[PDB]
Amino acid sequence: ETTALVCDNGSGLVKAGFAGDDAPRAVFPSIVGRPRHQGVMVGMGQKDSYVGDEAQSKRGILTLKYPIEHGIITNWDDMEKIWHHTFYNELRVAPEEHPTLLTEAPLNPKANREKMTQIMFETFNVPAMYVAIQAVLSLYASGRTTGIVLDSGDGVTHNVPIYEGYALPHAIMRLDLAGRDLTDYLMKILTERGYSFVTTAEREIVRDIKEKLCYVALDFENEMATAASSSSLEKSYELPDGQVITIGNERFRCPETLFQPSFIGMESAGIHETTYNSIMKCDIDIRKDLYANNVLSGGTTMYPGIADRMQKEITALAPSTMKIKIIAPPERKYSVWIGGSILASLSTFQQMWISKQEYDEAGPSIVHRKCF
Amino acid sequence: ETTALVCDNGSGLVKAGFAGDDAPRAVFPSIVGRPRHQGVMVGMGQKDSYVGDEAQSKRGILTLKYPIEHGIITNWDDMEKIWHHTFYNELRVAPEEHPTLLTEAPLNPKANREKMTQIMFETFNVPAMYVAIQAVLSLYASGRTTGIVLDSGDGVTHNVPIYEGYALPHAIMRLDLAGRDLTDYLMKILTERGYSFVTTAEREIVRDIKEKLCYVALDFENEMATAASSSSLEKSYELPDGQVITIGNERFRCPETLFQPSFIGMESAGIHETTYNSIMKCDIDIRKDLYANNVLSGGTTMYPGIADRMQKEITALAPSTMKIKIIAPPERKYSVWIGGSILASLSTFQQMWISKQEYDEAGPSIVHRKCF
Amino acid sequence: ETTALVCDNGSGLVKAGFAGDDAPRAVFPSIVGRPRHQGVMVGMGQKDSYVGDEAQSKRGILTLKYPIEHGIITNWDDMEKIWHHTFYNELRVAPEEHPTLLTEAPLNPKANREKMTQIMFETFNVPAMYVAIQAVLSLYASGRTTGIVLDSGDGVTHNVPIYEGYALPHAIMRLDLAGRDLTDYLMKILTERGYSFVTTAEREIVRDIKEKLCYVALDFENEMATAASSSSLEKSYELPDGQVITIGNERFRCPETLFQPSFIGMESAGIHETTYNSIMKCDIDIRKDLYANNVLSGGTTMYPGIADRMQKEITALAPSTMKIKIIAPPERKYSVWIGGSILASLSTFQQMWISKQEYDEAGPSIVHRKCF
Ligand SMILES: Nc1ncnc2c1ncn2[C@@H]1O[C@H](COP(=O)(O)OP(=O)(O)O)[C@@H](O)[C@H]1O
Ligand SMILES: Nc1ncnc2c1ncn2[C@@H]1O[C@H](COP(=O)(O)OP(=O)(O)O)[C@@H](O)[C@H]1O
Ligand SMILES: Nc1ncnc2c1ncn2[C@@H]1O[C@H](COP(=O)(O)OP(=O)(O)O)[C@@H](O)[C@H]1O
Ligand SMILES: [Mg+2]
Ligand SMILES: [Mg+2]
Ligand SMILES: [Mg+2]
Repeated sequence: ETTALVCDNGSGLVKAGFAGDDAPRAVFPSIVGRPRHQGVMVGMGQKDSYVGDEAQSKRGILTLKYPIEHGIITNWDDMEKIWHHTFYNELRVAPEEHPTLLTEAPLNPKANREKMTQIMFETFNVPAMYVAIQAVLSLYASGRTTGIVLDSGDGVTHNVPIYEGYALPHAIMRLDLAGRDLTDYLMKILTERGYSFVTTAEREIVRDIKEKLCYVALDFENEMATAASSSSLEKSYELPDGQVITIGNERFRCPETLFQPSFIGMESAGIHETTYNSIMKCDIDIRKDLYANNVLSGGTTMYPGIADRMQKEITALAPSTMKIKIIAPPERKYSVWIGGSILASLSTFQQMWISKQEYDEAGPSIVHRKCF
Repeated sequence: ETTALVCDNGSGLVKAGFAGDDAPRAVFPSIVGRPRHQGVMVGMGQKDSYVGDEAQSKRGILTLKYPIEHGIITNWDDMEKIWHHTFYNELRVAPEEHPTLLTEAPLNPKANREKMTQIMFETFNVPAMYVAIQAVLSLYASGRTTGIVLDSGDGVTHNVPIYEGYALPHAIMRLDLAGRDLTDYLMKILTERGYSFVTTAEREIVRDIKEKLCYVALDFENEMATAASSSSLEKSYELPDGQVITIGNERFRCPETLFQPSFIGMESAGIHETTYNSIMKCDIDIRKDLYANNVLSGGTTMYPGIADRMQKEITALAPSTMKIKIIAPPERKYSVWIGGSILASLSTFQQMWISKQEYDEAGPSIVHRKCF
Repeated sequence: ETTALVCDNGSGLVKAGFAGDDAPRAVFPSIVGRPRHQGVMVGMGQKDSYVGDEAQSKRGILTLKYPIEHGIITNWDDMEKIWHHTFYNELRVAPEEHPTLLTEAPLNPKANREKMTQIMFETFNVPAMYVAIQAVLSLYASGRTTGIVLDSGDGVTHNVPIYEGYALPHAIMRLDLAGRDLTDYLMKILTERGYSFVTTAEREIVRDIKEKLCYVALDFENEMATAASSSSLEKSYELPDGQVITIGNERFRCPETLFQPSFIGMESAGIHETTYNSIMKCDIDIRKDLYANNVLSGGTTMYPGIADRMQKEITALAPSTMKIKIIAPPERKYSVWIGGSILASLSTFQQMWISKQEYDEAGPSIVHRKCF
């Protein structure tokens, strides 16, 4: 088919569309909800479960459950239902007349890819498919060849150093600190002021609060000293019922745990330290082009002032002679999808799909020896 | 053809050009590298190998390999690739419409010259060719007729005593100490300060450090005593990644192993003793002109103060009545190519080529009987 | 004193004892852990740090840090604490009334030895001391005089060719691939099955499973083909919490990085190839005894079937006429300590110590001129 489906499936969001476009047409949260109450009324549609915005609208009754956890798929029936919703009820295109493109984080269990390709070749009967790393697709979107990518989505944060068309597999780091931990920490620290949120429906509200009211502080101690005279930092948010919530230092305390994982109990290095270490694991004469090309991807990298603090933190480690620049495109959120769409439409790539006949003979193990 | 090709082919560098000029136009390292990594990106030219500066600029990915070792050519396909790069992509001239001149170190395996002739007559279809010793060409460059030449390049160091128009083949010495062992010894003793270099790419960095930061000391014990108060000898170098490396007595410890091969494990004599022994092997009535005419050639002899120490070392052995003079032209590096260009353009030499029809009947054995 | 301490200090383990014995009485891991948590309870022992087994038993709380990295001591205070624990709280012997013997890998920074002497002479006030290479001590333990020793410990692997009482310093090779890289690679490849270990307390568990469940395969591709029908290779291990972990081809995949360093990205040759190159670096008339005397030392050389593969690989390189034998004593781990104890008790060696009055005049620089 001339147009191929590219369906990026992250840990928190589902973004799908067609190859060759610029922005996806189908974007929605990747949750599945089920009723947990009596259901006295008769004659109303007794749907077993709701997926996507249909569940986000009635979360008040349901019990939302994310099928993807830290990139790992736990419940596969929910994943099949979500894929069905993307293919039929959201994109209105049959899957057996188009090839599909998939994304999956590096350093992941091998059974995940085999089960993904088995599902897509059995329950959907697609003609071809291909799985690609998020970081290489994000680099494809930026129209570059050398540099490192810090992809920070909802479940995993990882780095992939890429030189002029070549990848270094030994320098690929991966830490399991992501947006879900940020939301959990915000929920935990919001009880100091008195506001308590427990259920998944309230977890969605806390995530919404984090999305549009939190910023990264360039300096932490100075900002804390400024917030000590709590006059110019407190904002307000509106609850669905009508109550007003005010927060102070939690605007910058919550996003700082990326740079200081010790706050949430993890013993590890911050994102700046991880990317510096990933730089240092490469050769010596290719470190300059990595320093000069720092690409920010993912949805968690949209906090205001993140780049201005990352530059200072990395400069504090790198030698003074080198110059440091981080790339902050205005379209961080859909960079992986844009790169996948660009790769799918390329005329060179169309000979590296996985045809149905090849899987019929090589079996599900074809992904490991044909995709990476 | 009025203008003949002269492509001097040393063990470390390739310098090619046109007969009749003063300096070669094509000079570049003689290395061939190959990728060793994944190659995940598509659409970028997947070249199998890179030759010359194209590989020197990307050494960070490849694994560089010198095809010529101690003057002995081990891999012939790499040599064919090197010659192809010299002729087509760097000199922009056809090889089948020009005659070529080649150089090789004396006391060499007989297979090398016949293989070179066969390759040049089969894969390139040259009309004529000729092979000559480096030392005699270096003598030609200086415009002299009597004297000895110490050629010290990258793989071999040798001597050729020459009286008026005649050569003494029994007095030709050859020791296998050259620049490569110098870089290896510098790498070995550079670990004392903590800096460790292992791979080939770092070997090039160490070679660059040696080329512009090492000098020959007139006295060794006095210089070591001076460096004991390590204040006035330390310098600094800038690594590609930005780190600063400082070295002390390693500036003069490394170049001395030419005068003292016992440091690097070999139980032989130094270059001064080698040239003195080569002088003494000739007749008695021709020694004075040899003492008065000492010609220094090659790239290894570019260390500052080498002539001042060689003069003292040779004088300490020779009888006090005789006078010692060593010539150190500002253009040691390209003396062999200059002499080759001078000889090629000479009208007398135009009868000592090797015609293609001569090779068609004599076979590859014509070189041994028509070149030396 | 009649009895002298021989306190061997490797990069992963500390083994100390008394001269004249057969096995050391003091063996413990060389780690220093510090608390990282609140410490709400009052009245309990608030020790700043724990050393040795006292920290190995409470790793669940602490953050262990190795003071020695690749033979180089980075943090000197931790080394002082470890030596204090070794002398007082584990051996119960005052250090000022006994002489001590130390070991250190070759081709090491010069500051290391002099700082070690300075520590031992200022902050312990020992009467005399001496440092020695591990390989020569391992040869001493075996009761031989000619042969090469491949010492493979935790941080460094090195070779020392030894003829009849003489050492060839130009043939000493050293690669930085050792057990720590083995553990890191095992951690990296253990995540394919789903199990992920990140913390140092989990690094200890990974080292433990590596120690007693991994073996070296004689043939790699045949073993992979056998493991394809994964029935007869899988084993089971018990993590402390209670779960079960089972692995397949990881039993032999990780050991093999000694022979194929390209798996971990390093551009070097295998240990067999480094040993062969070190053999070929010597003279021609001494290679026979080196071939006929191969001594294995270190703790990394205890993988089952290592000798059966090393002998095959070495025979595949050496000429067929020569016979190859490899010594695999049942006491590889403590061979260095045994050799040190043997040498310390020797009567001839008694005149080669470093007296305190000599250090008071010559200074810390006496080690370089009186030890090697
Ligand atoms: N404007 C924003 N400000 C702060 N955080 C955001 C914003 N938009 C999204 N996020 C965070 O990004 C996460 C979603 O990342 P996502 O784009 O789904 O990555 P992926 O598609 O790779 O899973 C959410 O958990 C949310 O907390
Ligand atoms: N300026 C310099 N100072 C010191 N050594 C040099 C310098 N330039 C070149 N060399 C040494 O000379 C070697 C190259 O010699 P080269 O001119 O290629 O001889 P040939 O052409 O006969 O091979 C290099 O290995 C390098 O170590
Ligand atoms: N039984 C065993 N099997 C496999 N590996 C082992 C075994 N015992 C120890 N090791 C390895 O040896 C290393 C320790 O070496 P060690 O004896 O400390 O050398 P050194 O004392 O010279 O530092 C550890 O990293 C461990 O992985
Ligand atoms: Mg993403
Ligand atoms: Mg030369
Ligand atoms: Mg050891």
